[PDB]
Amino acid sequence: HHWGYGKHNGPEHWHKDFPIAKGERQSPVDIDTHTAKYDPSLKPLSVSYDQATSLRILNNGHSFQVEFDDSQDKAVLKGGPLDGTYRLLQFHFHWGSLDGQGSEHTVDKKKYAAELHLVHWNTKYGDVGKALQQPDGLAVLGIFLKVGSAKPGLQKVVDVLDSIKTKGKSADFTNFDPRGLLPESLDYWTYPGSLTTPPLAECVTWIVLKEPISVSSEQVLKFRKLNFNGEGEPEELMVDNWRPAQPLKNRQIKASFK
Ligand SMILES: CCCCNC(=O)c1cc(S(N)(=O)=O)c(Cl)cc1SC1CCCCC1
Ligand SMILES: [Zn+2]
Repeated sequence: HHWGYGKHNGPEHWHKDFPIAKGERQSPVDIDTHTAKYDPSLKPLSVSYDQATSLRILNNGHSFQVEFDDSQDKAVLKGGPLDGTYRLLQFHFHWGSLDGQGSEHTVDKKKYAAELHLVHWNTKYGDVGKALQQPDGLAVLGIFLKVGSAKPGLQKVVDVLDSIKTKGKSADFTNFDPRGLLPESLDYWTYPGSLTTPPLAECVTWIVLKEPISVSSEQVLKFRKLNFNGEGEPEELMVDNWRPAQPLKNRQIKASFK
């Protein structure tokens, strides 16, 4: 009876195995755009992904993830609200069964069809397992997806999903450029938060871009064809793999823009 996203094992149940689920800096949150404070001392985000080395794509049973070589500074996030250098580990998505849901963060209670998370770890901690134990260990760049025109840079990901349909399947996935998933603007909101999946560790500086990317209805349909189950098990479509907004508590969301 491991955690997941169903009625019997979904977000309302996670606190029993992961008590931090009810902690003081949980994610995601609703971004109330009128309450976020413009902070003129926030720096522009520096996304340096020119030397990114993608390695593999994996269906982990909760999402799918594209993994990168993070054994040297090849794909790094710096600047913005961060101190020092964060290496890209992997990206993955959360999505819904319908286009009016699927994002984890919300903006003035608006849900997007999906959310992309680019997960990075602070190099000062040496490895991601150590970074998970630190309040400034991770930084996640979150990007909303709306349905409209296709995102050309997402198509190589979509096209290989059939080969990783079920839990535990992986494929080689080299030469993928994550720059092709970014919107034009790097304007963002930021707040201190957590993983949105177990173990829900409170180690994340969230950087959520204000501009969504557009994907097509056919791209998100391919996400919804993936399975939570492993091969040869009863089919359970991987949809609605999102945690809903958690209490902001004693936190301020800061905007990089006016
Ligand atoms: C048990 C893993 C289930 C799937 N979760 C993730 O892949 C994941 C999601 C987020 S999120 N939705 O906040 O961006 C983040 Cl920040 C880190 C990780 S992978 C991380 C898990 C703990 C061990 C180190 C890698
Ligand atoms: Zn995520």
